[PDB]
Amino acid sequence: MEIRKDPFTGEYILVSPHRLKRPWQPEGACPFCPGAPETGRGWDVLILPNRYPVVTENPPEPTAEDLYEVIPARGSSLVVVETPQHDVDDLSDLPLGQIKKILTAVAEAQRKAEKEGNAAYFLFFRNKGKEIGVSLTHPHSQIYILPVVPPRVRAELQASYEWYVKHGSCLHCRIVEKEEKRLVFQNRNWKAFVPFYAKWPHEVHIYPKRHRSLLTELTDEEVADLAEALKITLCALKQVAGIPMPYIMVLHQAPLPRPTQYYHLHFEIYGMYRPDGKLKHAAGAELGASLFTLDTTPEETAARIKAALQKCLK
Amino acid sequence: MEIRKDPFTGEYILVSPHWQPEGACPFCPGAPETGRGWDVLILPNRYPVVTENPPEPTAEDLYEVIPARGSSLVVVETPQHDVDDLSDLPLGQIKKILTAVAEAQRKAEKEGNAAYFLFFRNKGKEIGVSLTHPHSQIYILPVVPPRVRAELQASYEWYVKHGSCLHCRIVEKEEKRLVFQNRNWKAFVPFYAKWPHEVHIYPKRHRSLLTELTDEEVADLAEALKITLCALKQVAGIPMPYIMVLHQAPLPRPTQYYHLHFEIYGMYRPDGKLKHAAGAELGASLFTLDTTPEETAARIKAALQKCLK
Ligand SMILES: [Fe+3]
Ligand SMILES: [Fe+3]
Ligand SMILES: [Zn+2]
Ligand SMILES: [Zn+2]
Ligand SMILES: [Zn+2]
Ligand SMILES: [Zn+2]
Repeated sequence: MEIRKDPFTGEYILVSPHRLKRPWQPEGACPFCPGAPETGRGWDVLILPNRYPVVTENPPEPTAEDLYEVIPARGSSLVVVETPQHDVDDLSDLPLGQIKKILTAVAEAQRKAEKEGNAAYFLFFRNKGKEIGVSLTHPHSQIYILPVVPPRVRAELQASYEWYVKHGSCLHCRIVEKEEKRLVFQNRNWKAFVPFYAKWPHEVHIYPKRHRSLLTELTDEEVADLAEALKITLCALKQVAGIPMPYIMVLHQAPLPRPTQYYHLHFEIYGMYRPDGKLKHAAGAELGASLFTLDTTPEETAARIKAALQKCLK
Repeated sequence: MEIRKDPFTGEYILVSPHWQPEGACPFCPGAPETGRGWDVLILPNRYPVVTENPPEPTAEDLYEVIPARGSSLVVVETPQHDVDDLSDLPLGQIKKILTAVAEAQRKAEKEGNAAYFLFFRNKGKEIGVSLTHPHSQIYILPVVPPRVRAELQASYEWYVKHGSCLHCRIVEKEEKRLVFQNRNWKAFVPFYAKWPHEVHIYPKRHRSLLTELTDEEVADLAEALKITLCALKQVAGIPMPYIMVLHQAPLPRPTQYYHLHFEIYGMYRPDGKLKHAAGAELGASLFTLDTTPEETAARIKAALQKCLK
């Protein structure tokens, strides 16, 4: 177990071996349902340790090799169990107040991590869909509390700082305020749009209208309007294809625990069906060279998304 | 159509808006674009992501946009439709595939426009390869792919600091993770492997561009690819889908700090289920492994012994 580093890309690899279950080994009882000694009862939201953590509190001594940088796999890997119900398809299927509690519980986990003062980064994300390898069907999300900043966020951080120095302001605010044609949804505190620089077949970024760099700075009405943002956007993506779409959601926010004027937090949602509902796989172009292609303009895709989003209201 | 640029990550997006008989293969011999009496072809892609005469790029106020100017090609690797993998083909056939790609790169080098020549191959229905007929893709590009750009910086910077090629140094020290070598090439699982079955194939001589390769090096490349890809085909029980990409320098001047290599990402975990790049990977560029690169190198190397031939 250790965090290795790629000397050409700077990307980190969370090496944490665990034995892999054989095809004759049952999947076994849902690890996220209430009523087991692990899970307890009477809860709405359960944050618990991942069964196979990629970062741990007292990690083994890192494997070393002369030319390479290795960091101890230190921190927390957690599962946010989003509801006690097993057969709900999606986060978007849950009631607004249930979404609020999930968000509030995540915010609160971040506070704990902030206070504690070690963890460099709080990474919240969600994978959805059998077709992208989500075998555990019970709605859930993930938190990694990390000793390092995620390389992708680290790159966004540098480019953000360098525009703030040059022009005096945050580029994200400037981008959010200007954008309206590619708008998918907005309310008192959040804007959700297909970015100009979209890479995935149905992409939406969700920004707060006010400049927040950290989850923990959100006002209780911000957190509430966020639940509504997430619900309706996710609902739009669940309906646009004609069949529920697999998707990846990540929270991009500043490192722990001090705020920033140049970086502005956002949720990125990569919806992984093309317009015709066949799956889009990240292949040689994407994984091999970080080159993306789109068979359809982002502007046209915001339309389809916004049009399908109309059905969701109710 | 145009190439858009992500202002936060530096990444490029190739935006390009877009009846035939069932059982028709557009890469099969006797096709409208193919003809007959051929062993290998490099064709224009039917729905190219770059082209020679691209329309005016769609400009936006806060973003950089560049014309979608380049060549998108398919490499039909064989006339036979029914061959599963590049690695089922004989050494001589793989030699003509390599040679063809090299000649097309030389052409692109001489013509003097293209910034980058990107050769890659996707394999397997599970990762979206719906045209089963053995093929490879070339993108001749007006920019340097961002992952390759990054590798260049970091190799450049190391070179300046330590006065030698980091890649040449890395290749010398590979023993434990070695999977195969021959006269001109080494194949190993890198210490920094991020996919479940990753193998990089490097030339022993320092080379930066495919077109510098000698006839003997090409022949030995043919073999290294065959045996390595044979190893990954066998390692999990059934044929494994995979991605292969050639990381080489920009066109057309050789680099002392960068050293060409092929990366192969075999996408089954040891258990034989498909790994998908997800939120950690796409959303954060963090990668996880459930098995050490060392143990995986041993598993591949053990599977590879069956392939020596
Ligand atoms: Fe972002
Ligand atoms: Fe590389
Ligand atoms: Zn359950
Ligand atoms: Zn801002
Ligand atoms: Zn064919
Ligand atoms: Zn070298």
